[PDB]
Amino acid sequence: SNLKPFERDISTEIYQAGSTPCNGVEGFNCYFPLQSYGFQPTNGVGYQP
Repeated sequence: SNLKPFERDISTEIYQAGSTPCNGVEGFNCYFPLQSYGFQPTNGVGYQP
C-alpha cells in the first residue's frame, strides 16, 4: 500500500502480486522492495543528484 504522510516502514519482504503469488521465493511477478539508485557524470542536469 501507499505510505501515510510522515509515516515510514522499511522491510525486505518480497512484494507478491495477488494474481501470481510466490509465498516462498522471488518468482514471477514478485519483486524485491528495494531497487538500485545511483548517478554518473554523463547524466544530464535533470538526472544529476
